[PDB]
Amino acid sequence: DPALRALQNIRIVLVETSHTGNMGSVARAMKTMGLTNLWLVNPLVKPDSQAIALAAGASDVIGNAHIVDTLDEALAGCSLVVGTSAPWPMLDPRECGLKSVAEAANTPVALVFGRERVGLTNEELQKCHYHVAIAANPEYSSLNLAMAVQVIAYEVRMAWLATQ
Amino acid sequence: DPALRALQNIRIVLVETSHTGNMGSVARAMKTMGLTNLWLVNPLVKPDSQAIALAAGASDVIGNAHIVDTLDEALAGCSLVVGTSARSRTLPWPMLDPRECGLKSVAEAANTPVALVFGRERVGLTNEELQKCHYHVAIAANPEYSSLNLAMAVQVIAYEVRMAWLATQ
Ligand SMILES: Nc1ncnc2c1ncn2[C@@H]1O[C@H](CSCC[C@H](N)C(=O)O)[C@@H](O)[C@H]1O
Ligand SMILES: Nc1ncnc2c1ncn2[C@@H]1O[C@H](CSCC[C@H](N)C(=O)O)[C@@H](O)[C@H]1O
Repeated sequence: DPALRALQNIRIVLVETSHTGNMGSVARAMKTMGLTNLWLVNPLVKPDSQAIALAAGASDVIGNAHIVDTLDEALAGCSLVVGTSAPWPMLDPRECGLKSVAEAANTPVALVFGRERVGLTNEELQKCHYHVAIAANPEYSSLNLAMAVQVIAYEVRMAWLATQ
Repeated sequence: DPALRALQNIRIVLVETSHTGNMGSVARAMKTMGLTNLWLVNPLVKPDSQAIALAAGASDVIGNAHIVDTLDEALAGCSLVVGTSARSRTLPWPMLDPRECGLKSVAEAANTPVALVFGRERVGLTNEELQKCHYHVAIAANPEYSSLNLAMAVQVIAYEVRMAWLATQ
């Protein structure tokens, strides 16, 4: 992937993921967009055969994932932290893509995703420079965790492609 | 949803979906973006408990899905048909990216039905199926690993549809 080096500094950080299936789906979503750098903060369960199954061809993303106890560990070294949630500085996914790719050229960037039902807590959201909301149906705005990663990752790759 | 009526004309058409879980996930992806009109063309098995479970709050999109025997049935009365496929040397076809597809889809759906056609897990659409489409849409991806899960591909396409709609506001 010609995009490999441009994107490798972008950390996808999953906070306290409940289901290993979603970790797998996340690794696939990432990998399709060229993202390789997965961080799991205190997952309920560590990745297992169901995560590997759903990762399929991207099981190497799982295999290389950093698993850490605390969010601060996953954010350590990042010049840009973006949290995703359905008063703070807001980006949309397209702007998040553009900003991430530009900052990732130089330094690590963290794109932080929350728990399947709860999302990110207030204390977690206050660690981010920006928040990203994916514009959605107000009747039903909650994407599946992996689907949300796919949207963000997709806009990251579009941003990279524009630099070409 | 303020988008409801502008997006109502857009049909998501899944061809021969194998796994009921994927029908549910697609229903969820669709609903979150304001799309509600799902067509299943010869599904291997009809939506069951697993579709309903993965649909979560979107089980009404499953509930209201049109199930038909032939792709032609799902395209009948559509002025624009877009199918998901990579660029092909074998069968060259005019290509959109998801962004252009959203823009074309929303412009067209303000007036007439539009069909966004997705293929089988793993293998996609046949050439005969692909020749019923005005355009093909290719999601640009990692050359080492360029196939999205069915429901993920729907999520991206639907996302670009809603972004196109949002542009109009
Ligand atoms: N509309 C949306 N915009 C941004 N992120 C979303 C989203 N829907 C889901 N997510 C991501 O998916 C995770 C699980 S959904 C958690 C509940 C709620 N939808 C929320 O966003 O807080 C979220 O923490 C977030 O990282
Ligand atoms: N990179 C991509 N671009 C467009 N659609 C894709 C895609 N990856 C997966 N899909 C969708 O998910 C379904 C199962 S995956 C099969 C991929 C298909 N053979 C192709 O070339 O596009 C496909 O039929 C398609 O609807």
